[PDB]
Amino acid sequence: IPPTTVKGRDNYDFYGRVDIESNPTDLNATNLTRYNYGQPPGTTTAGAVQFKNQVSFDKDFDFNIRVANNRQSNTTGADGWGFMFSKKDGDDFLKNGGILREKGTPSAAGFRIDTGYYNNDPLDKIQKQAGQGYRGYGTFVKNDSQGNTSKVGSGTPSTDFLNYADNTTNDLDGKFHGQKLNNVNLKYNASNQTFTATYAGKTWTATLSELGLSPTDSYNFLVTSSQYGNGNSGTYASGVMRADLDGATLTYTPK
Ligand SMILES: [Ca+2]
Ligand SMILES: [Cl-]
Repeated sequence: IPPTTVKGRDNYDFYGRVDIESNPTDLNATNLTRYNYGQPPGTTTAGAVQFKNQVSFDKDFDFNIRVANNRQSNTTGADGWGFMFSKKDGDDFLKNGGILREKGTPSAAGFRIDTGYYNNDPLDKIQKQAGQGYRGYGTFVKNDSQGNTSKVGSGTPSTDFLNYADNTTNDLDGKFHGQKLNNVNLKYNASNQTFTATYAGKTWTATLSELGLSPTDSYNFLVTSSQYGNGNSGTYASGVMRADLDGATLTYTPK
C-alpha cells in the first residue's frame, strides 16, 4: 500500500467544545475549526477533532495544520494545543484529559503547544510559564500508564519558551505572530524512528522510544484544546483557539 495524503473536514470526527467559525472577522480565512467557544472554563471545556482512520509507527506520518492562538494572557485564555496519539477516542479524551496538564489519558503522547498557566502543573513551573505577556512553551510529552504527563525529547526551558501571541497588527515584518494562522508540522520518520515538530521557526525532536508508543499498534490522532480553568476567581476570557482543519494535510499509509 502506498501513502496517501488527505485533506478535508469530512476526515475528522468532532468531540466536545469544538465548532466551525464560518467567517472570522480578524483572519484571512473561512470555516475555521474553533475550540472553547461559548463556554466558561471548567472540566468539560475541552474539544478534539479525531482523524477517522488509524496510523501505525511502522509507517511514516506527516501532519500540517495552521493554528491561531487566542491573544489573551496565560491566566485568562486557553490551555493550548495538544497534537495527541491515543489508542482511545475523543470521548476518552473528554473523560480522562489530554497532554496539556499534569495528567490525562494513560499511554497517550504527542506535541504540546502550551498557552495557559495552571498552578498545579509542575511542567509549567519548570518552563517558567508564570508571568506577563503571552508566555508559553512547546515540547513533546507523554502520559505514562497512570496518565501522568512528563516532558520527553529535545529542549530546555530556554529553548522551549515561546511567546504564543503579541499585540501587533502588522503583516510586513517577517516575524512570527502567534495570534495569526501559523503552520504546525508534526511528522514521524519510520526509518529513523523519530518524531519532529516545527512551529514558530522552532524545532523539537523525540524518538518513538521516548514517546513510549508502540512500534506497531494502531493509534488514533487527535487535535485537542481545552480551557479547564485555573482556580475559581472568575478571571477569564473566551479562550478561543482556531485551526484551519479544512486546509490541513495528513499523510499516512492505510493497511
Ligand atoms: Ca500550561
Ligand atoms: Cl461548510
